Amino acid sequence: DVYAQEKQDFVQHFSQIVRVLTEDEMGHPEIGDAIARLKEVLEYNAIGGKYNRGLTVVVAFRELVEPRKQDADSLQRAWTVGWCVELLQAFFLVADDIMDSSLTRRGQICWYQKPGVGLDAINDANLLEACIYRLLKLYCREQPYYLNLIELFLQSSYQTEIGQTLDLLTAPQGNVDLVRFTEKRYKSIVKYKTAFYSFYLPIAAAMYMAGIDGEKEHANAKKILLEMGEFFQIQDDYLDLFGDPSVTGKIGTDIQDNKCSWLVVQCLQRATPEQYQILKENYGQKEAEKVARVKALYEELDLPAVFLQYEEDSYSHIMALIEQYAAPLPPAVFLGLARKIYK
Amino acid sequence: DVYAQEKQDFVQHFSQIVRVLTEDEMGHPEIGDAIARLKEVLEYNAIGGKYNRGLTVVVAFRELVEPRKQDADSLQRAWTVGWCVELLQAFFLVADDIMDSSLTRRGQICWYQKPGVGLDAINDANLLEACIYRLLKLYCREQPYYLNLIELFLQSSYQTEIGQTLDLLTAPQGNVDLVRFTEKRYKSIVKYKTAFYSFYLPIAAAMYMAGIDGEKEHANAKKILLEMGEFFQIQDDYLDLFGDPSVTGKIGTDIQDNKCSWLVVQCLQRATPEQYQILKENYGQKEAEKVARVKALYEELDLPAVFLQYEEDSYSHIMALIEQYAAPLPPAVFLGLARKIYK
Ligand SMILES: Cc1ccc(-c2cc3c(N[C@H](Cc4ccccc4)P(=O)(O)O)ncnc3s2)cc1Cl
Ligand SMILES: Cc1ccc(-c2cc3c(N[C@H](Cc4ccccc4)P(=O)(O)O)ncnc3s2)cc1Cl
Ligand SMILES: Cc1ccc(-c2cc3c(N[C@H](Cc4ccccc4)P(=O)(O)O)ncnc3s2)cc1Cl
Ligand SMILES: Cc1ccc(-c2cc3c(N[C@H](Cc4ccccc4)P(=O)(O)O)ncnc3s2)cc1Cl
Repeated sequence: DVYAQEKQDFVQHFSQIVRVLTEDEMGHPEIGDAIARLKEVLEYNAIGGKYNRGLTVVVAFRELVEPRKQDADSLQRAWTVGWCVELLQAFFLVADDIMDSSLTRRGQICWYQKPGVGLDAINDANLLEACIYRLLKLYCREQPYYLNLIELFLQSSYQTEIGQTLDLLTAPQGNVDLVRFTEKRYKSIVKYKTAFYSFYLPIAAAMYMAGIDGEKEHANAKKILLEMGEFFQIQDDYLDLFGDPSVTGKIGTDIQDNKCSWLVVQCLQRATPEQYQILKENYGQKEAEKVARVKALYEELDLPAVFLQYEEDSYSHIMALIEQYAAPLPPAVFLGLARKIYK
Repeated sequence: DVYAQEKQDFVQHFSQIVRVLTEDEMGHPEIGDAIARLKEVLEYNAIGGKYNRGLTVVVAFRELVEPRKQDADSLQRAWTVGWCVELLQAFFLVADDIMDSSLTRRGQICWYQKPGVGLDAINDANLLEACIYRLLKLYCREQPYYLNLIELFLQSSYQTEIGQTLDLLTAPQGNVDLVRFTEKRYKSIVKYKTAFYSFYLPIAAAMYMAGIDGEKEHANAKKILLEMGEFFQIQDDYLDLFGDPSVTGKIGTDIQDNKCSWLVVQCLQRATPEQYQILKENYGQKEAEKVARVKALYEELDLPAVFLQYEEDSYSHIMALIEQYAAPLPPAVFLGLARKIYK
């Protein structure tokens, strides 16, 4: 993996990301305590994922820029903008975990659940967002793509927040209503909440850093990447339930949490009224036998089969989209991602 | 008041602020529900203050720009950037109210306390922030000061978030510790949490909109405005306790809430160890006789007197700062504000 390789240089750079964000203690003694706190927030919430989103910025930059324009300072900025994507994701996660009342994240006590943090985690999350724009000013203010990157991050923020709204309206935890759980609505949530920031944002960042600022180029890439994003989340939802937990790295609570998961959406498109009721009974309760009872119903409606067929059709559709819309980017940009997620 | 006058045209523009932020329903049917929710958030959280911060943008614009360059579209943008300041403040308030566990804001149930909102208010607050940048793109993307305004709003956000951090570290509600309640520390909290966004931001916005982008100009104005901000909050703290409630428009809970208020800071600079204890006893409890007991101790240390002297010294200092640092802005820019707050 072009990823496996650059992962070292990416995580080492984090040390510097922090040094700089905390350098204004030398500036202003007054605010030191606050900066100490900011250090703690970064160290706890930005480390511990697989850094797929961040690395994608660096990998795409290497693939998009003639090697002659890849000097030490250019790579410094690719590293930094990748970290900016991870910090956006960290901001969303800290805040999503408060709102969902989640207990663990990346197999670790969620930040807001730590002794002496609680709802202070809201300000903490706001700082994480701020840090994106601090890094962009510190590393990219002199660059011709500076404004392009600010607009991208801000738009990405807005698209995600919109998705979060739509989700919260659709799945009030403590309110088992399946009538709002439709394909149209599932697709929209994924597009706004996950797909823009996870697939479009990091590639679009690399494109601007490479002098590829054209609206048609970005539209074309967007068409490919939002569809990759759709498949990714659908696979996320399949494997929450049917995923081997030692393989995935997690055990799925989507059923207990009354999620608008691809699985229930398909289940509802297929059920007879008898079956609608068994689900209406069991979907969104914590009881292990009322959760075995949905899994069994999913199984009896051969949804693992429905998924395998969707995974085949989806693979064909992505490859056609890459043929049509990749040019004049190296198809490798897209193919590298398509291989991480169809793995 | 140059304020009393333009207040009409400001509040009427809000209707349009909303129309535009909700116009992408025509764009995207999919996200309609979310946009409905966004409308509700704006209507509830942006309306109902005195719009001092927003109006200051409009008033300062009129005073700074030769009347020949004040066309219909220029005033549209002044209105919009004023609303952007109010939306920043609304974002901070919705989030601060969750973190403080406050029950009412502008004599109204805090948003997060409304049936069916709760911690969803966190995403709501994020949308309010987003809306700033949407409005700036929609009204100012073609203008030469566009980037200047994005950087200002983002920096203002960061300064405020830092202040919030410092405050939360200093005043853990449920932790009566008075040793961290020092003048140095009180001053820092005010500067970062209140003064930048409330005094510097709206004037600095008007300055950029007027082609006044120079670093020395902005430094000079900042020197005046951060000191106005310091006095404002000190008066806020005095009147929380000694303010006539029918005059102010609020009854003060600073004592119950273990706030780092100017009052306790002065109280601590003055108390004998006997008095340190009576306070250490009574500061931060909800009991009306352990709150009468602090008020009485403040009184016995003649703090209303200490304030009156501070208000005189502060007035002299601001007027000297305006003589020195106003040029080449119309001193009226500063004097109009100085009169709203020394009222
Ligand atoms: C843009 C992009 C986004 C995500 C990925 C991948 C993520 C991920 C993963 N992620 C874990 C979550 C997850 C588990 C199982 C299935 C999907 C996601 P985690 O790193 O702990 O969040 N676990 C196994 N494989 C993968 S591939 C790859 C790309 Cl190119
Ligand atoms: C860009 C790209 C995309 C996909 C692949 C391959 C994926 C895959 C696979 N994937 C399994 C699932 C799958 C079944 C059918 C069609 C695609 C994926 P899994 O390991 O469970 O994700 N199982 C056998 N063979 C393959 S080859 C290879 C590349 Cl170069
Ligand atoms: C930049 C700036 C910021 C604030 C003000 C003023 C605010 C305010 C007020 N505000 C109320 C709060 C407040 C009450 C008493 C004393 C200070 C503030 P509220 O509008 O409900 O937040 N109540 C009486 N007078 C005032 S003057 C003026 C400016 Cl020129
Ligand atoms: C720019 C400017 C600033 C201040 C003033 C004035 C304020 C004030 C006052 N203020 C009272 C308090 C005060 C006492 C001493 C010095 C300044 C303010 P209050 O209404 O309680 O805020 N009480 C009598 N007279 C005055 S004149 C006038 C302007 Cl043209």
